[PDB]
Amino acid sequence: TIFEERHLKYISQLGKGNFGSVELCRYDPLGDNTGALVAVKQLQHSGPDQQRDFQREIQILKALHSDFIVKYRGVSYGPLRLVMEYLPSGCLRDFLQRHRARLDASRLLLYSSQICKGMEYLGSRRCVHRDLAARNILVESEAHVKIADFGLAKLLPLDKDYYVVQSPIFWYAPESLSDNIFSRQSDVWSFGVVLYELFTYCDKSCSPSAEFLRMMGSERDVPALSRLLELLEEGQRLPAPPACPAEVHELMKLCWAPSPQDRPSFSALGPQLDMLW
Ligand SMILES: C[C@@H](O)[C@@H](CO)Nc1c(C(N)=O)cnn2cc(-c3ccccc3)cc12
Repeated sequence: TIFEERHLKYISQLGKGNFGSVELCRYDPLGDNTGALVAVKQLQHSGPDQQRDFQREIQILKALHSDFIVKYRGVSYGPLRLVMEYLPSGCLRDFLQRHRARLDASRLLLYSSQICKGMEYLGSRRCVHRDLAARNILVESEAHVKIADFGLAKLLPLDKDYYVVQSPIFWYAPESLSDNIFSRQSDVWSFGVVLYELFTYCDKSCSPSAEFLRMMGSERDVPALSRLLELLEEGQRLPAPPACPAEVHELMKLCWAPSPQDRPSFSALGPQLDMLW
């Protein structure tokens, strides 16, 4: 739960993100390269707003205990970093592109169901993730995934079901694009895009970005966000991925209901994904 900084041996960057970075370190108290590998997060920017954002991420993660959520290990003490478990398989986005040929629909439905049970748990703790995407989901093993990257996560006050607040715009809900409103229902919208990513095996050529920019075309002077929003308000959606089982695509469309109230809950989605297998 307390890691001495002098015992955290740097290996490489996993990071690939703004404001903060995640490094692969070996917790090597014996100094012989035999200790367990850990994923260590730190904020590259200092100040009295980023440090508040960093303490909040620590507090949120420390209090989360689920098989489908990256495990908190502790914090570091030195002459402050967040210490979590390291998943050598890495993000689901890259895993799906490397192992495409052996991952069938039942396997993708198993990952979908696991992500869903993780989000149900997040909702129960009043946590809005705000950054649900395949790049933020980690592969624990062949048949097990976990939700990671809690850098944008916010706790919903007891008397509110939403929150009013830089990621690719193709994962946001219309209400987040228009009024910066975030809730468990906008995490459901994002989940719909995760199902799309999974059933495309995160192929870059039919990625939410490639497919939406292709559909948006090119507006005369209208900004791209406004364009995406006009496309979404019009009822236009990402097309069924190639060879996608029809029922999966119907589930995506429900996650993509225009109004937050009409979107299914994670609790409602779970049995539906389990039934499909
Ligand atoms: C989801 C992101 O927050 C990512 C950091 O980019 N986080 C990783 C973590 C973590 N605990 O956040 C753990 N293992 N973990 C393993 C990898 C990784 C990345 C590339 C290749 C292999 C492993 C990345 C992570």
